Amino acid sequence: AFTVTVPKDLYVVEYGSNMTIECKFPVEKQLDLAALIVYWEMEDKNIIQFVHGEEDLKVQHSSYRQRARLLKDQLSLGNAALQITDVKLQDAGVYRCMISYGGADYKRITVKVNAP
Repeated sequence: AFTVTVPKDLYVVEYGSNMTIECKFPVEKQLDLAALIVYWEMEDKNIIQFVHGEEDLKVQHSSYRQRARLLKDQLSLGNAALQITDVKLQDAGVYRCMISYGGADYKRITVKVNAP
């Protein structure tokens, strides 16, 4: 069965530093962009909506604009890493990594932001 794995389910970050949360899914021999769907969220805010090789920055939440990017250099390695810059207190919460690639699964990651 298709399975999504996360090496860490809890991230502790400093105020104002950068953070890259990892989320892995199996890729065998090559990546078919037409069959991959990646979705990142927190609470109910849209962060990443990567549907068949394209992203839509209009549906993205305003709180993560110009601060969030999906590292495409590791999608071929089976790593859909979400990087958020200049972490603020509002970035603390439970993040969900939902991936659809020849199957479906999702995982949770808890992020705690230290006070400045």
